[PDB]
Amino acid sequence: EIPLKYGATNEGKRQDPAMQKFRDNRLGAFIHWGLYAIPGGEWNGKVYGGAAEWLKSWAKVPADEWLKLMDQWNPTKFDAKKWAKMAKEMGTKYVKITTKHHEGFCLWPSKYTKYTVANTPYKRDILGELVKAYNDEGIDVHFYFSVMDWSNPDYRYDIKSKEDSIAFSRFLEFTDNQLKELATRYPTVKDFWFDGTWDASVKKNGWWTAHAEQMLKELVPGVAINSRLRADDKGKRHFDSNGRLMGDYESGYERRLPDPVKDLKVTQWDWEACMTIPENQWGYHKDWSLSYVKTPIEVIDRIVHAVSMGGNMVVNFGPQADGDFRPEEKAMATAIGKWMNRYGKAVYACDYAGFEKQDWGYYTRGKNDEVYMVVFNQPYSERLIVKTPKGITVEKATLLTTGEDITVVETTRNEYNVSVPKKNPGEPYVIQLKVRAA
Ligand SMILES: COc1ccc([C@@H]2N[C@@H](C)[C@@H](O)[C@H]2O)cc1
Repeated sequence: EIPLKYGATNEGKRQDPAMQKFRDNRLGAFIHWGLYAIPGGEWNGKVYGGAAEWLKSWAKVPADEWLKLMDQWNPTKFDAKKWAKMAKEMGTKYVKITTKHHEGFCLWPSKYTKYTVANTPYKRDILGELVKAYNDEGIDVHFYFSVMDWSNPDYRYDIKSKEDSIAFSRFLEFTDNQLKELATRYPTVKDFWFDGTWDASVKKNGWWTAHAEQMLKELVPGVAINSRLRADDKGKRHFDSNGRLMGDYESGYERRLPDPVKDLKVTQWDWEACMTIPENQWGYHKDWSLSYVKTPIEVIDRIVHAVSMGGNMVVNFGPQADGDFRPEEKAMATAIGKWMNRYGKAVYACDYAGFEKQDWGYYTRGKNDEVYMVVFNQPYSERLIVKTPKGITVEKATLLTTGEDITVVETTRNEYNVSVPKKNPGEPYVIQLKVRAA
C-alpha cells in the first residue's frame, strides 16, 4: 500500500445527486470548435489526414501565424438556441464544449490572454451563449479544457532547468486563473474534462492536478472532474499507484469500448467514452472521405454498449467555421434522436444488468428492475437467447414500442428463447423483460 499525498480522493462511486445526474444523463454530445475549423485540415493547399484540430502541429505553423486566424473568426450563422434545439432533438442530456483546445484560443473572453473570442470580428462570448442556450433546454454543460497550450510561451513539455521550472510555475498560475474564471463566469457548469495532461511537466507536478480538482470542487458544488486530469506523487495517471481511480469517473475508450465479456471491471466505477464520427477527426475537417465514417446504427450500437456496461457515451461534433453543422452531422443527430425517442427508456437512467452477454445485442437495466434487451443482430433462428443469473426468472416480455406480448419459452434450467417480434422492426429494437428474483 504505497502512501500518497495526491492519489485517489473517492473510494467507490459518488452517489450525490449531481453525480447521479451525470450518470443518468448517459447520452451527451461533444463540441470541438476552435480556430482549426477555419482551415479545416488544409494548410497552403495541402490537406492533412491527421486530426484537423492538430493541424498547427502537422503543418508546423508558428503560433503567431496560427493565431492570426482569429482575424477570420466570424461565424455569422452561429445561433446558440438553434444548437441547443439540435441537441435537444438528438436526445442528448448534456454537451461537453472545448472552452480552449491545445491551440489556446478561448471561446470565452478570458482576461488572462488576448487569444480569445473578444479579439475577433465576431466579438461575442460563444461559450456564454451556449451555456445559456443549452441550460434553457434543460441540458447540462461540461467544459473541455486543454492544459497543454501552444499559445503560451511559458508552457513546457518537460522541466530540464530552473528556467523551465520558473516558466512552468507561471504557466500553472495562468492555468489556475483561467479555470477559476470558467468556474465563476459559468457557474452552472457540471463537469471539467481535462486534456493535454500527459507531458512529463504535468506528470512531474501531480500535486497541481489534485489542487486543480480540489479548487474546482470548492468553486462549483457537485462538479465532476475526469480521470485524465490526474497524476499522483509518482506521476501515474488516471489510476494512482495503488490502482485507485483518480477524479470522479474514468475517461477513455475513445478508440475501443470495454469488451462486454472480459472488461466487466469497468462496472465498478463511473466512466465515459467519447467518440468521433470519422475514425479520428474531432475538429471540423473538410474531407471526410479520408477515413471510415460511422453510420448512425454504428454509433447507436456504441451508445448502448456503453450503457450496458455502466458508462456514458458522448458523440462528437466539429462545427463549421460559419457556425453551422455539416450535413452528415445533422443527419446523424436526427437519426439518433428518432431512435432515442422510440427506445430511450433503455438508455436514460440505465446501467449494467448483470446478465451474461449474448450475440443479439445488449442488456440494460432500468431504475425499477426493468431489463431491456436491445437487439442489433437479428437471429435467423428467430429466437433470442437469454441466460439468467441464478435465482432470476423471466416472467414476461413485451415489445417496448407497441406493448405487444412476446413469447418466452424456457429451454433449460437458466435459459430461455425470447421470440423476435411478429413483424421485423427493421432497425435495432427493444424488448422489455419483467424479471423476478427468489
Ligand atoms: C494520441 O494523442 C492524442 C492527443 C490529443 C487528442 C485530443 N483528445 C481528444 C478528445 C481531442 O481533443 C483530440 O485532439 C487525441 C489524441
